[PDB]
Amino acid sequence: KGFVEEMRFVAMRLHTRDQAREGEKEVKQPEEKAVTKWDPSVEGYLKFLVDSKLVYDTLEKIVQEAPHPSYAEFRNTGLERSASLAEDLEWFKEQGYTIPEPSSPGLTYAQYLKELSVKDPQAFICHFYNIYFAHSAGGRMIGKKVAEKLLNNKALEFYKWDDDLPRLLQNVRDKLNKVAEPWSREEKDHCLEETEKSFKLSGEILRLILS
Ligand code: HEM
Repeated sequence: KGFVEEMRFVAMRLHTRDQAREGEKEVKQPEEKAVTKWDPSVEGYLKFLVDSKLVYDTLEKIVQEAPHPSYAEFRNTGLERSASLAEDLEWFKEQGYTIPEPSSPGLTYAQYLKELSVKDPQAFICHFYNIYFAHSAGGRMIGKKVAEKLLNNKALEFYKWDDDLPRLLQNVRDKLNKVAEPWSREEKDHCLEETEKSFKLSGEILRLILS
C-alpha cells in the first residue's frame, strides 16, 4: 500500500484545526491561525518569497546532482517553483519594492536540506514531499488571501502551473510510492519521523509573512 498516503496522514495531523479540516493542533505560533485572520505585510511577504526561492533552488540542485541515484527520478516534475518566484520578484521590483536578502529561515532550511540529501535519503524524501505538496495545498490559499489583503488580488506566478495540477501531483505521488517501495519498514518509519522537522523549518519561513 502506497507510502505517500502514510506521509500525508502524518502531515495532516500536524496541521492546526485552524487552518485545515483534518488538522489536530491548537494554535501556538502566528501564523498557525486561520489565514483569513492574518495581518501580513509586503515587506514580510517578500522575505517569505526570497527564502522560499532559496529552498526551491536547493531542492532543484539536489535532484540534478543526485548524490543518491533515486533523486534523479524527481527531476523535471513540473512542480518546480524557482522560475515562477524569479518572475514574481521581478514584478515586485518593477513596482518599486526592495528585494531583501535571504533571511535565517531560508538559509537554515537550505543548509539542512543539503546535509540530509547526502547522509539520509529517507529524511530528504520527507522534506521533498512536504515542501512541494504543502505549496500546492495550503500554499495556494495563502497566496490568494495575501494577494487580497495586500496586492489588489494580483495573481502571482508562484501559484500557477503550466499543466493540470491534479495530474502533475498524482504523477509525483506515484513516483514517491515507487521510490519507497523497496524501502524497509524501518526506512519508511524514519522518513515519517522527520515530518515534525519539516513542519518546523517550513513554518519558520511562513512566519516571515507576519513578521
Ligand atoms: C499556514 C500554514 C498552512 C495552511 C493554512 C495549510 C493548509 C492546508 C490545507 C487546507 C490542506 C488540505 C488540502 C489539500 O490536501 O489539498 C493542506 C494539505 C497539506 N499540507 Fe498544509 N497548510 C499549512 C502549512 C503546511 C506545512 C508547514 C506543511 C509541511 C511543511 C504542510 C504540508 C501539507 C501537505 C503535505 C498536505 C497534503 C497535500 C496533498 O495531499 O497533496 N502544510 N494544508
